Amino acid sequence: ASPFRLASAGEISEVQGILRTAGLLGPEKRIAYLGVLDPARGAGSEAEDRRFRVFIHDVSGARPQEVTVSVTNGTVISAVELDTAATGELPVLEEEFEVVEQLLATDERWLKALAARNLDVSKVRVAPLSAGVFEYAEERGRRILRGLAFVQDFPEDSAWAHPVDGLVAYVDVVSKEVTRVIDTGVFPVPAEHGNYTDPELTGPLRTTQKPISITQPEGPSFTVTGGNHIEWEKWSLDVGFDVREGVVLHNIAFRDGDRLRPIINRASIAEMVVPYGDPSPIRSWQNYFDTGEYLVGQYANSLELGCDCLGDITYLSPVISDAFGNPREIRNGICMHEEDWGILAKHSDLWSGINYTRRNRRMVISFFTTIGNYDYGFYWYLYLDGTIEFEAKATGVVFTSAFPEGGSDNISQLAPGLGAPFHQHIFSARLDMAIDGFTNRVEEEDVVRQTMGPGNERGNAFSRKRTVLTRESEAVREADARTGRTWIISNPESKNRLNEPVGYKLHAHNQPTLLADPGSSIARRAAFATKDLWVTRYADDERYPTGDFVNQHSGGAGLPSYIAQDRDIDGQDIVVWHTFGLTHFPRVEDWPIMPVDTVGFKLRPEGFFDRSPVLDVPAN
Amino acid sequence: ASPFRLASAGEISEVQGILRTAGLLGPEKRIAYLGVLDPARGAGSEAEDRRFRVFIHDVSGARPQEVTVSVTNGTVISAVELDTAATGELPVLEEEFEVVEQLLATDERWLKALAARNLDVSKVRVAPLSAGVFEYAEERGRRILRGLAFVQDFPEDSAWAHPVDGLVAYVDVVSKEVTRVIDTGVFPVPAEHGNYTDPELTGPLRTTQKPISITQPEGPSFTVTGGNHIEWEKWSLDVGFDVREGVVLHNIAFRDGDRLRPIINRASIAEMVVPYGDPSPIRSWQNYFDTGEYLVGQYANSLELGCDCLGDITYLSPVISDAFGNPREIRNGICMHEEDWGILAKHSDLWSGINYTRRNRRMVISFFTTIGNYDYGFYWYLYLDGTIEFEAKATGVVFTSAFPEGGSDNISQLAPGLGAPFHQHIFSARLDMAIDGFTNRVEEEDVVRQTMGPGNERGNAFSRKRTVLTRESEAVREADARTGRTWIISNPESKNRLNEPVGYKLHAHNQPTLLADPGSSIARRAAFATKDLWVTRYADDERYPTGDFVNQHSGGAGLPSYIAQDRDIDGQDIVVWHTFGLTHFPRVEDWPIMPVDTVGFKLRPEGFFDRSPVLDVPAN
Ligand SMILES: [Cu+2]
Ligand SMILES: [Cu+2]
Repeated sequence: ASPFRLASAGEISEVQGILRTAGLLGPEKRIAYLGVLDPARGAGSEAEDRRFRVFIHDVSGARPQEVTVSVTNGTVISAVELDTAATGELPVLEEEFEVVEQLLATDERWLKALAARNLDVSKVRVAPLSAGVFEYAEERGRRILRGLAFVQDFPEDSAWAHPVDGLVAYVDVVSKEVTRVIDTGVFPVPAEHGNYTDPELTGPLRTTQKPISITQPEGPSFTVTGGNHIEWEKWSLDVGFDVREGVVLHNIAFRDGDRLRPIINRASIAEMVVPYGDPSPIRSWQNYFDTGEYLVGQYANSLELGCDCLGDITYLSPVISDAFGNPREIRNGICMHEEDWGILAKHSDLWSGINYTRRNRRMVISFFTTIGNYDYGFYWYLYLDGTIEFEAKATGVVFTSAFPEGGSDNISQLAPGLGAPFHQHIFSARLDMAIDGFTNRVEEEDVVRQTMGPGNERGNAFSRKRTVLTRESEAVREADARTGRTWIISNPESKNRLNEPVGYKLHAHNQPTLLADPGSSIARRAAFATKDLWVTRYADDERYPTGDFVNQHSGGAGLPSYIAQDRDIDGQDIVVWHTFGLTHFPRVEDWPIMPVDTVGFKLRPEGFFDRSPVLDVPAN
Repeated sequence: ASPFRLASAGEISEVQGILRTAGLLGPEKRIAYLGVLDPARGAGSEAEDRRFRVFIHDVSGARPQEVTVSVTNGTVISAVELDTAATGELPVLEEEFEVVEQLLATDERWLKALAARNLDVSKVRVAPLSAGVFEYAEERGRRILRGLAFVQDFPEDSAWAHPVDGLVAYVDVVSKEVTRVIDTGVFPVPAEHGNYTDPELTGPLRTTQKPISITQPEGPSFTVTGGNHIEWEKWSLDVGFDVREGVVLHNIAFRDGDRLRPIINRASIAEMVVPYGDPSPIRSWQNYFDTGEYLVGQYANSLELGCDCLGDITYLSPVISDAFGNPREIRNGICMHEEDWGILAKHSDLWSGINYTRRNRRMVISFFTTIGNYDYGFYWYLYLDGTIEFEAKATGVVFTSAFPEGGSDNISQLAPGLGAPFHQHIFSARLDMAIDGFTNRVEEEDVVRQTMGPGNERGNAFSRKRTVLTRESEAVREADARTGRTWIISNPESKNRLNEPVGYKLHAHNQPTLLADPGSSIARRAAFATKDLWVTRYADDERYPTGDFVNQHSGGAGLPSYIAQDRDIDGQDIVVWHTFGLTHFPRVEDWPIMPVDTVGFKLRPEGFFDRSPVLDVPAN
């Protein structure tokens, strides 16, 4: 019954039928993106209109289309031809991954480059990398991927240990032509393998690790009804899944006594950018938007019990569409479990003689995705005390290059002759706020140091100041760790028993934002990543900080375009976009496969409750 | 056999015998501090000299003494009379806690102040607060505590809910005189109780939490030999305990193949300061050094299985001396266990077809201490991948005041009429570094942004720079979160297989440091807390960032005194002191007992290993 249920196999089939019947899905067509649309503001219209948005690629070269279907009434609502030279190409198709390698295996420039290196073309793998927008005027309106090559000594060899430097090719995947091959020169191919399952590398495995058994003999404290509605320790929410964004949290709310109080209307990681800081022309174009360009949801892993998720695990298996409109199930694609989280509260009082201790717990919702050499885990946590936290776990295999003779300022050496360019992984959290409802405002809170003098005779005083962000034109904010800067999202029309607005505080990690020059191409296309915090007025079509079609878009779409409307945000339906990420200078310990590193953010209540919300937690 | 074993009951008894026999411990004497001394640099002298340092208070008013004993040869090594007016008073004695309240219960100014408020003196509790050094010239050389009063309606009432504002008294605890009583005016006493076990406040307890069972059916993967020597997953260390510092880690080292490689010689939280930012003369003097002034080790909790520590717990029960030299055991004062820590490393490769997943684990060493209204957990974690992390968990009951009518800039309101002054909790980690041995150096590493131009034509390049700290006079460093500033501790004479110095990277949280005016008294006494990172040359007597006698010392001792020697630190036996802490603007949710908040730091290897050190972790 819930308009927020996961798409089913049946719904995607019905979308396939509707598109076919309408003549929109013939044999030369491909679904580049399919996803359910959220209900509009005001679901008072009884019975839901389950609508779906679709991007349809045309392999014969005709113009792509954006189509919206209503599977409830079984009709096409709208269909728009897209001009990709203006508004960006469609997301990369999975079936275009291999096209880059097979085209190059019969191009004479590529074979010439490999012959110069004594490389067997049947051992050379080519990574299908997104192209971006640079100084190649001929790439306008064309669907282009770029190729970087890695040698694979045998079918189970880790190709990342053998980068083929000085060589890159550009490929038109629709007309199937190799547009350019660039050969800046010969670099030795690093010969050491990086096979982390080879006993020569690993040595004998440890026998010292004894098991840890985490069980819940009575089962878990949460309940799933309606496929994806979660109730856990006063928390209530719906777990969605989008092939582009991955796991989406809807209707996050908290049962405060008898009233169900909204906190967040919709939470997602709406974009991901990985810019590389190597100035070598072989890689200076290299940036990936894994979310916008590749869609991280469609690369979700199946997570195995006792390996990926440990404990009493409840699984969800989301359904997505393949390139032809057939439903594809991602088995065990989402993990949900609760886990112990140490001491929640503790005091032993000298005067009353009472000793008090309570344990904390958190609810975990996670999925893991793989894009080429990179693996990323997305973790949402809910805590007993009302804290909401997001954590990204970055692992996998670092992207490699040759290590130049005589060193580099932008590459680190992991192995003889083997380099790993410097880069960042930068995320955009989109938080459609609904703190006790939709009348919200954002305040910037700074620590205030005070001077020794009258009224502060001992020089011990300090304070704070809050600055209300009133219009979008003033709501592009920078971190300031030195003054403890945080941001408070409050509802000015909902007060707690002390007559103050209820609120939640956003705690950032204050990592560096985008390091690229502000005149570069990537600063233009990843403009959200240049600032820590943006606030916009809610609007149905403003969904991604980079716009709808990120692939090969020239820049400026998304957030800097939304912000320019200078709308009123002081007590309105607002959206918070938080940029955060990792700056990765690769270390020897990241090789041949890298241990997890993390980054994220959290929100804690700030006078949302009338007292501590965990006074009713038992002792156990 | 280990010189690093915990002091036993027998050793403390023998110290009591030695002091008595030497005439140093008659009936008017009190042990204010007793602790084992670490071995000197160069333990090549066979058979250890177990030595103990003692501070002896004299209740009759004679000068205190610092005494060092050798329990191996059963002799006093040295005994120094202390001039406390010059070098600071001894740590607060536990038996002086109640003296402040009992003296005031018969002083006529105090009874007059209570009668004006209609308060029954038998219901008024008085907190024994350290005095600091301010503008009261008569306090020089005297042992003084300050008193703030809280009303307790019944023996099990939480007194913190009823602060008696506008009233403070100073008390000479040796001569047992009340030196001053100050009454700035009458504030209503907040009447709402804060009894978090009263069913009226809590409501009915939740019944929705089902159990989580964490067991190790084969027992734990670590082993304890010799009382306190830990071996776990290639880590090796000794767990010490000092009545002042609490848990101390010694000889942290890592088994890299067949060689045991040192990382840290000694790790401790060497000081703790809690400054208050309320300018009201009733509290503008209020700062506590819980470590230096009260000794947090002697207030360690006994931790209960399944409440404080959950899982297969191994306990240590350290032994300390009471005020008369009798051994006192802190039963279950230290918890040690391993716990699951999610994914360690993960990759699914498209080209080789290999899917790889490994779990992370961490070793936990923790104790919990209670000082008055505050409770703090100290957690040391060791990870499979060589990461070392420290985490402080702050909880307990906030320190309260009246909330003035018409508001405050330095106090937040938690309940009608109930205020909680702004304050910080600031820690000093002392890390006696030994990265592959004792020849170490510290580099400051900043991100370097690069300008669009020749050699960087696309404006994507970025880099880093490392600045070697060579003399102590240049080794007082500030955080800079904006440029990703970190610090690397390396051994310039120990290289990895890539011929680079082996190293460890210190990752700070970049929270604000001390906010008080730089001319204030607390900026003088807590000078370490004004900067993020200090590096000194090792010396046996430079142990605390505040000096040996913090109680009522006028300032400047410790780190600014050590730094002035301007010693050479480029490739030497060095010590790293990291300041970090929380700035606490209390929230309604912190009342009536506050959920844990955390802060800390971590160190990760930086080219210490020749590749990932967890290639040999099995699948399980
Ligand atoms: Cu990376
Ligand atoms: Cu606090």
